[PDB]
Amino acid sequence: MKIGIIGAMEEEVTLLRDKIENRQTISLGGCEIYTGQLNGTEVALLKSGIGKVAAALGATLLLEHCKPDVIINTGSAGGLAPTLKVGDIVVSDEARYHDADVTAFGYEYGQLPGCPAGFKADDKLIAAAEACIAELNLNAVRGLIVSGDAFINGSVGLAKIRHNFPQAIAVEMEATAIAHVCHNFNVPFVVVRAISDVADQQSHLSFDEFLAVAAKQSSLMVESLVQKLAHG
Amino acid sequence: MKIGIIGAMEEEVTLLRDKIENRQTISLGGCEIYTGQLNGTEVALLKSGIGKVAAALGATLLLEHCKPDVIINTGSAGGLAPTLKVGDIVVSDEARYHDADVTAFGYEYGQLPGCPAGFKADDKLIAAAEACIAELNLNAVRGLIVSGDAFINGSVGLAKIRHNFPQAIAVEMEATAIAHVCHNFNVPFVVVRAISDVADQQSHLSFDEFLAVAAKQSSLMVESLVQKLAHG
Repeated sequence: MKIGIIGAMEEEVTLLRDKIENRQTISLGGCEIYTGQLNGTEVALLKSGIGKVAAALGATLLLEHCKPDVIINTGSAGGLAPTLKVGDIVVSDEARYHDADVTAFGYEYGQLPGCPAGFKADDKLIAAAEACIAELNLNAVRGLIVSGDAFINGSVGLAKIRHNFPQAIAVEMEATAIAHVCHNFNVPFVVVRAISDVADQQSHLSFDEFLAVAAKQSSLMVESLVQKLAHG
Repeated sequence: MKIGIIGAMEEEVTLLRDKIENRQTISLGGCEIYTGQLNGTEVALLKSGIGKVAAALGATLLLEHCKPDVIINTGSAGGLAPTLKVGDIVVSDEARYHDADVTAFGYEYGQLPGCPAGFKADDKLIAAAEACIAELNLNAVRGLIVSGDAFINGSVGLAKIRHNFPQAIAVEMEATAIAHVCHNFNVPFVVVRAISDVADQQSHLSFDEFLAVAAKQSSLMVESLVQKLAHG
């Protein structure tokens, strides 16, 4: 089994990269992919770019070149549900674009032609992620994550998303693009995002302080999840 | 010299594919790429999917696998400038996302981190396209094309685009994503789009009737442009 890992947090990628044995570096289309073994398990590691196209570009290169059996995609996101707390770990049951709209042609809002309206994470990968997260004393919340190229941090944009996706609990800029690529390659995936801030709530930590803690926690979670998916 | 061709119009792709000599078909990530020679010139041909991620996925596979020296990207688009006429051929001087926004972090509207705010088509490819278009008695209009995953066909969405991009003259759903991928691979490109309808103007032809004519015209234009870039 080969596990593909795509992470948004720079420090998490560095920490994981330094743990890879027999490490090789592939440079393509402006991206760097690290391959080798993480505690004996074959892995392919990439830092995702910002925005849908950049994430899709990298995910496509990783899938085509390395052909992993599953993908673990990590990062951070803004929380949309009031009950979320900074530091919660949202685990995707599905991912949808909040800025795709061809409803004029009969498609569901957020859905693009040729794709499911929502891209579904793999049941087994979800279960494994939740077990690893809980084992690390973190709080997993399963739910819908929406992605778009417009950064959300205002009342208007926030209102639009809640109107279009009442069940969305987290928002960021790359998850759905990565899920979409995985879907086109028929590769099972799971998306995980540490919540950095919660809508309508003043955050105590600065993004930098959040990242210093979340990136380390996330790298350990990934290392545990890689092991779990390899040897149960 | 190897020329990559990515077209949105199904009939144009079929017409060009049937002209390819020594044709081979590559199937990857759910895409089909046709390679061989078009009148003696090496080409790599792909039909683009709908939306930014789908187009990026295919463009990435074509560039990585075939490594063309330049990219010609064709299709149709809605015209934003009142002076445009259905059937005009817009030639991109640059492409920008109309739905990307990280201005909160100091970037220009439409720009994503790590990229130019606008992706610039190659001067020489632009000149060549315009010469081929005029030679075929078509009308080339050089200008900015904006792309987004929300199909535009209302007064509100239209107003937003004109506000954010006063100089935008055409809008569609894939051009900028393809330009973005080309940019990351450092591959020169030119984007061309036949205008199917003009903002605030009732179209006489149905999209289907437009396509039947434009797809044929576009395939001939591409065949001429491929020749021109090969032997002047």
